[PDB]
Amino acid sequence: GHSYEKYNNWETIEAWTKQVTSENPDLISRTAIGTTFLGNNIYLLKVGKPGPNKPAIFMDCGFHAREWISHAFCQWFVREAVLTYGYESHMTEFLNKLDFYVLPVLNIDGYIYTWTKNRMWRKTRSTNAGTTCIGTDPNRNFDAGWCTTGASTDPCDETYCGSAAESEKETKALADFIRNNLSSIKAYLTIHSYSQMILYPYSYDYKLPENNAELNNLAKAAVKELATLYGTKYTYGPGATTIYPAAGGSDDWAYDQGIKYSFTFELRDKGRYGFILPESQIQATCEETMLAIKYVTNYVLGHL
Ligand SMILES: [Zn+2]
Ligand SMILES: [Zn+2]
Ligand SMILES: [Zn+2]
Ligand SMILES: [Zn+2]
Ligand SMILES: [Zn+2]
Ligand SMILES: [Zn+2]
Ligand SMILES: [Zn+2]
Repeated sequence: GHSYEKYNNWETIEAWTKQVTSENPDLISRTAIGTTFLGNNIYLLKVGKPGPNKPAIFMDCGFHAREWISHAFCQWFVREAVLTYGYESHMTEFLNKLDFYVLPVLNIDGYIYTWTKNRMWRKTRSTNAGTTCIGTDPNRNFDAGWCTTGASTDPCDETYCGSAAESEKETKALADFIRNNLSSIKAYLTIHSYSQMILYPYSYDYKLPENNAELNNLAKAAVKELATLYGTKYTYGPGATTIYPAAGGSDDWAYDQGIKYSFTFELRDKGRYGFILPESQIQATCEETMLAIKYVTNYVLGHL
């Protein structure tokens, strides 16, 4: 009983990954890149018309269990690609010329827990030595200024950095996939909520990427494009001064591997509903975010 305009549980999204692949075999393939702490397959969709030597854009959602609009977004992106391929010139050119690796839910165990026990859960569901407190913050678990600022060393805290960089099965699987595909992957996009921001490196220190002007200009134009649809206002800039310093983030790590276009999206809203954004806003949030994602995709494609 899947719908793009409601929040779907993991059983439903998993079945949707299978069915959307089966329904669109010329555009979609599915693999598992690893398993979670609890042993769930971490699915990944490769969305694109087959072709030789294609560059790729990588996008994940659901790092943080309670940010349900993020998981809804990766499904909407796939929805748009299959619906509009052949009809909308830009999306058709994108899928012909590049592949999108779309990882609909990274932290599946945390996501299941938000549906079964605790809506506001954030972290993974792995155990920690020496305590009964559960979970690591996956966006503090990457090898990027690991565990130095804006991350906690206490396993009982919501930004706990873990026992070591890539200690979590899930972040190890994502980092391994990106390392193994680094020559093809030209951009990295990671979808969170909330607060209406487009962020780029760096978050782990107050320092700026070599191509800061190019990123700043791109984030500025992407926010402008997003606002065209409903007037929704986003801010943008380097993470440490745009939202807060935070070490161990996947976007900073990906950028440090050489992926020059690396962005975090924090979708709606600005706190009225916060993480419990109602289903009635799924459509408007996804459609306007599609504009920014297609803007960024067009830029990447035009500047290879
Ligand atoms: Zn459906
Ligand atoms: Zn169907
Ligand atoms: Zn299953
Ligand atoms: Zn063109
Ligand atoms: Zn988040
Ligand atoms: Zn957030
Ligand atoms: Zn649409």
